[PDB]
Formats: sequence, structure tokens, C-alpha cells
Amino acid sequence: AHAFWSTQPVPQTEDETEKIVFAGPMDEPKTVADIPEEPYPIASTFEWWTPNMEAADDIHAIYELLRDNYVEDDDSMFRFNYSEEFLQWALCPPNYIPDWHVAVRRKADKKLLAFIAGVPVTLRMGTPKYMKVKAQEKGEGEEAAKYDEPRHICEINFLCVHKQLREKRLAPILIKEATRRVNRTNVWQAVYTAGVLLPTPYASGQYFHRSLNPEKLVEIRFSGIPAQYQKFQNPMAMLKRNYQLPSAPKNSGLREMKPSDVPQVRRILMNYLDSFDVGPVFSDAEISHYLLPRDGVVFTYVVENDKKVTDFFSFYRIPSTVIGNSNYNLLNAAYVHYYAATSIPLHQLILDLLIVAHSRGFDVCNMVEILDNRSFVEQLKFGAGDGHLRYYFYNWAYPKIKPSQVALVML
Ligand SMILES: CCCCCCCCCCCCCC(=O)SCCNC(=O)CCNC(=O)[C@H](O)C(C)(C)COP(=O)(O)OP(=O)(O)OC[C@H]1O[C@@H](n2cnc3c(N)ncnc32)[C@H](O)[C@@H]1OP(=O)(O)O
Ligand SMILES: Cc1nn(C)c(C)c1NS(=O)(=O)c1c(Cl)cc(-c2ccc(N3CCNCC3)nc2)cc1Cl
Repeated sequence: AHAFWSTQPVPQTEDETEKIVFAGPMDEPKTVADIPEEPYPIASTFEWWTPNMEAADDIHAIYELLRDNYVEDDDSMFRFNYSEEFLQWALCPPNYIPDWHVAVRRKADKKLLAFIAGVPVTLRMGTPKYMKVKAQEKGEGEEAAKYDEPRHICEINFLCVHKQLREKRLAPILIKEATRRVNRTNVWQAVYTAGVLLPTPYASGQYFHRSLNPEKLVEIRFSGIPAQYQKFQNPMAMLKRNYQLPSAPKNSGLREMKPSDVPQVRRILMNYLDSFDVGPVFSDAEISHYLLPRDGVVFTYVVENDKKVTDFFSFYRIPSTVIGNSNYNLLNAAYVHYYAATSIPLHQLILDLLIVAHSRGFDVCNMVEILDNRSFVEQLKFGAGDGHLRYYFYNWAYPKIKPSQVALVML
């Protein structure tokens, strides 16, 4: 039994989810007028805070909370170390609602103890294609197509309770209050990902890794030398040789994205994403924001030939604190962001991703098996990890789909 999630407009079981045929809301339809205007009650030693995201010092406080209390691997070897410039980038996209950033502070000292954030996103989340088929088959098309239009919803992320406050039922309260602030602005759906199993995922994809610096990865125990490498004189030599990469990209035509590129990238990106059942729709401003290069944060390259952007790829940076080594403070990880290829094979576009990432000193390239990410796994030498990233909707009945039907990257 889930004493909190049992009370919420989400499907409660797998056998419920594997049964839903059409997209649509779970809940009673409500109105902003229905929604309490007062923040949810919390204990008197605490207060609600709305951090200002254009203030270095609020940003810093959130940074400090996540640096010390955000996601850890299960072995307590690594913890995410999202930088401050990263957090402002992710929390302040175009038309962000400050009010959707929810913080709990100790009244006395104003020590930050909990956080959750929401950001707007325009998401295509109607009935998946295979299920539109079975609908036509059955004369049920109009019902299946009812919620096809892109919805302006909320993207939830960065939920985090201080280590000292764990298992005190605080996280439900943060979620109820975030829900409140979002329902207040006439939004009734949310989307979120988590490494854990909650009721109830609509897709689930394995994690994948590609060693850029195998010596460090073994030293910090991110990676092991596989038994098959012992049959060699010099295990680390063979490993290193095995993952080596060219020093410069292979595609002539390749450079960083510039502002003048935005409409072409938007265009090639949307054509690509539109073939997925679940995926975002981006304005010019959203493409500028989520893809223009920003130092230490997001790195984006286009293939231009004949003054035409035929292809682009993007990645972003999240260091993890190495918790249990002493020699290395940090794992320097590149995450495959969005991309599109029209003129060249995808494995060929992404090789140049590895090449750049490695040349800029990243230790590893990470990804989930969404988009067409599966298409380059073997030839670029990615390995599956032990994670599962799960994708969820709040207040939205949706069929179980394959992770390769998802085109939403969550930071
Ligand atoms: C319309 C808009 C709607 C807006 C809202 C949309 C929904 C958003 C939903 C959230 C999307 C966030 C996506 C991300 O950011 S995922 C990243 C999550 N963050 C971390 O893992 C950081 C390290 N961990 C922690 O800070 C805490 O352990 C957290 C905060 C995760 C739980 O704190 P704590 O350990 O002190 O526990 P509790 O006693 O306070 O609370 C216990 C209840 O919490 C349920 N629980 C445990 N983990 C998660 C989890 N990751 N998502 C949702 N629920 C979770 C759990 O099943 C139990 O419920 P029930 O089993 O009793 O029913
Ligand atoms: C190096 C390292 N550092 N950390 C902190 C870990 C867990 C690893 N090892 S890992 O590489 O193998 C790995 C990686 Cl990168 C990531 C995730 C993961 C979990 C949750 C999540 N959501 C993303 C959206 N917001 C909510 C959280 N995304 C990703 C799990 C694994 Cl297990």
C-alpha cells in the first residue's frame, strides 16, 4: 500500500495501465476557483519559500541542497552535482512561472530543507499510433483523437528532501503544494521521470554509458575490467585502446550552433520528434534556450553544408560527486540531449558527439534508450547500466508504450 499515491489521480497498478486504450484525464474536472488559494498547512517551525531564480544567492541555496541531498546511486558512490548555471538554465525556460518553484525552509535560520520544481512544457500526449489503429478497427476514432492537440502542462523535477528530514512524510506535502500552485494556473497534468518504481510508469528505458576515459571510470569504480580482459597481459592497455577516439570530428560541415540557426534546427527537430507518440513542441525561444551553447552546461553542433543545417546534435553536462574515492572529486558526464539527422547515418552524427565530448574532457556519455538511441548502441560501444529511467503522467490515463516511442529528454 502507498499511503500517499493511493490518494492521487494516477493509475494504481500495472494491470490497470496495461488496459488503458485512450489518452485522457483521470480526475474530476475542476476549476481554478475550486482550488484553495492558501498554501497547504505545514508545521509551525517551517515556512513555504518561492526562490527567485535570477538571484545568485537563492540559486546557490538550491544548489547546496541538491549537491548534498539529491540523487545518489544505490551504492552511495556518486551523487549528482548540478552546477548553479545548469540550475538557472533548467528552472528558467521561456514563460516559466516562478510560483511553480516550491521550497520548504526552517522558520528560525531559513535553512533550506526541501525543494520541488515545475516548468512549463508543451507536450504531445494523445493516444499512441498503434492504439489509434485498434480504434479505427473498432469505430472508436473520435474518442481516441480527442486529446491529440499539444497540451501546455507542467514538467516536475528536482524533488529533494534534506537527509535529516527523510521518512517524515514531507515529500507528499511538497507534491500537494506544487500541484496546488500548478492547478491555480489552470494546469491539470504533469509529466515526470524517476529512477524508482512508482504507480505507475507509462514507459521505462534502460540507461546506457559510453566510456570516454576508461582509466578514471575503473579507478572510481564506475566501471569494472571485465573478466575477459584478464586473458590479456595488460588489461588497462586493451581497455584504453578499445575506447580511443579521433581527436577531431569526422563530418566536414560541423560547427557550434549560432542564433541564426534556430529556425532551421526547430524545423528539423520538430519533423523528427513528431514521429514519436510522446514528445515536446518547441517555439523559437524554447529552441534558443534549450539548445544554444552555454559554457559548461549545454553544447550543440550543427552540420551545415551549402549554408543549410542538415543535421544537429546536442549534449549537456552533469558532474557527479565521487563520494567514496579520495583521488577524484568528480565524474564529468555528458548526456545526449536532442539531435536530428537528415544527411548522414545517426551512428555517424553521434560519433562526432563522442569525439567532441571526449576532447572537452568528459569521462562518459550517458543516455536513456528513448528516441533512436538504440540505433547506435553497439557500433558506438555503449553499454547498458543497471538503471531504469521511468516516465510518468500525473492525472492522465495513458497506454504502456515502448521507450523508443518517447521523445522527451528530462534534465
Ligand atoms: C498538475 C501538476 C501536478 C504536480 C505534481 C506532479 C507529480 C510529481 C510527483 C513527483 C515527481 C518527482 C520526480 C523527481 O524529482 S525524481 C528525483 C527524486 N529525488 C531524489 O531521489 C533525491 C534523493 N531523495 C530524496 O530527497 C527523498 O528520498 C525523496 C524526496 C525522493 C523522497 O522523500 P523521503 O524519502 O523523505 O520520503 P517521505 O517519507 O518524505 O515520503 C514518502 C512517499 O514518497 C514517495 N516517493 C518516494 N520517492 C519518490 C519520488 N522520487 N517521486 C515521487 N514520490 C516518491 C513514496 O513512495 C512515499 O509515498 P507512498 O508510497 O507513501 O504513497
Ligand atoms: C554517475 C552517476 N551519478 N548518479 C547520481 C548515478 C545514479 C550515477 N550512475 S548512472 O550513470 O548509472 C545513473 C545515472 Cl547518470 C542517472 C540515473 C538517473 C536517475 C534519475 C533521473 N531522473 C532524471 C530526471 N529528474 C529526476 C531524476 N535521471 C537519471 C541513474 C543512474 Cl543508475
